[PDB]
Amino acid sequence: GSSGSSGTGEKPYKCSDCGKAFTRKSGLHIHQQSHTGERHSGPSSG
Ligand SMILES: [Zn+2]
Repeated sequence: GSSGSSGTGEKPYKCSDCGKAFTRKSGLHIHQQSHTGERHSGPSSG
């Protein structure tokens, strides 16, 4: 079967956007908040 028990590292979470492995579920969540990018329909540039 496929359960893991292979990856030595301790990053149970990986950003499926860029490719960054995080050890803490949060370390990633907070990182993702940045990916969302700052945009606002209009002349607003970031
Ligand atoms: Zn990312």
